[PDB]
Amino acid sequence: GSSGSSGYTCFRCGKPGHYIKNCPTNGDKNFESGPRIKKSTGIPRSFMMEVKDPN
Ligand SMILES: [Zn+2]
Repeated sequence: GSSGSSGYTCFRCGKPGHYIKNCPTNGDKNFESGPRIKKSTGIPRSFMMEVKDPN
């Protein structure tokens, strides 16, 4: 879980607006997973990298 961009997000399905306790998927057998089917393209860190070098 990340802390900053957004206060918090449903740790159940991974969708904002509601909490794991108020998550809809709860009352469902077949639901989607995470944000999308795609997890990553092929990079370690694109933005997560905040490292800076003056030289
Ligand atoms: Zn949810």
